[PDB]
Amino acid sequence: DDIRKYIARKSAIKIFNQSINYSATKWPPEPIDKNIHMIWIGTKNISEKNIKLSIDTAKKNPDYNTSIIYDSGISGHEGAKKFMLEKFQDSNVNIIDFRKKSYFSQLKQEPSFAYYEQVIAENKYAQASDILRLLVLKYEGGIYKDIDDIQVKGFGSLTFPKGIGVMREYTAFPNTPIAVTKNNPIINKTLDLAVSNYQRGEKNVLKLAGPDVFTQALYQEIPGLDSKVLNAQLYQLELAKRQALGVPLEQLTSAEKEKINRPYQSIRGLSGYVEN
Ligand SMILES: CC(=O)N[C@H]1[C@@H](OP(=O)(O)OP(=O)(O)OC[C@H]2O[C@@H](n3ccc(=O)[nH]c3=O)[C@H](O)[C@@H]2O)O[C@H](CO)[C@@H](O)[C@@H]1O
Ligand SMILES: [Ca+2]
Repeated sequence: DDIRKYIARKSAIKIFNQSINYSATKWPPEPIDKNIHMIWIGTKNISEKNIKLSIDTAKKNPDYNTSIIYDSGISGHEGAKKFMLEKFQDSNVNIIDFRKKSYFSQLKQEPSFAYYEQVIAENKYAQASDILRLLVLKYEGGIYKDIDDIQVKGFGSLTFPKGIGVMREYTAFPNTPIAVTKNNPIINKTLDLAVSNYQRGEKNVLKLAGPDVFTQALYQEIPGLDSKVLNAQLYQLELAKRQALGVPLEQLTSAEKEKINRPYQSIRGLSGYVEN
């Protein structure tokens, strides 16, 4: 009888350790395409400050195609476009028209792009960029960066579990910078929520396609990014481990918790590359 309980416990703990060991690497990191996407749409000239930040962004990332996307479907955009072409001529920053993207014809099937056309028609360029950045990432992947952020250090070769890299939370994750694989479910979900928010006439611009919506998408697709969900998971494991050892219902070691946390900490690995 005593040998039976010893067998049952060593088998149960074996299964448990294998599961903890698997959890550390459960989502193999996926390479991010080496494109940096920045947005400057509208009719106003880019500021000399942001020209300098953008060139610095390109210099600290010589292994990347760095681009600023404008939109020729915006009335009166021509001046701003010309100014940029001349200011970035002597740099490795590429100035490109969204309308000339190879995938542009496919956007006629996107309800989110119908909303984007409404937003730019009201000259709401900052609000528009919340939708535009998701569309670019959906179709191309790569890294989206804010035009006015300082590049602290080069991105390098990035790989991320579930093909998504974000900056740690402020409770919300910022919607910049974002590193993602193309056609990523997190980006598609954010756009889906955004269509819903525009349809119902959400008036808070941040709750249309902002960090709070990006956050909801992250939590739905990867629940363990939410500390409350991850905490409930750890308590479940703590209880499962004592059940395995047949001890009354703290057993989780710091090693085991490091492994459980590893993919979710790795997703937050886009922290520290861009500032201000
Ligand atoms: C902490 C926080 O809540 N920040 C939000 C805030 O940032 P914030 O208020 O800093 O937004 P910005 O004014 O920088 O504009 C966002 C982006 O819009 C683009 N732009 C802006 C003006 C323009 O004429 N042309 C143009 O292309 C630029 O790429 C710019 O980087 O509002 C943004 C737009 O809703 C959201 O993305 C941010 O998450
Ligand atoms: Ca900004």
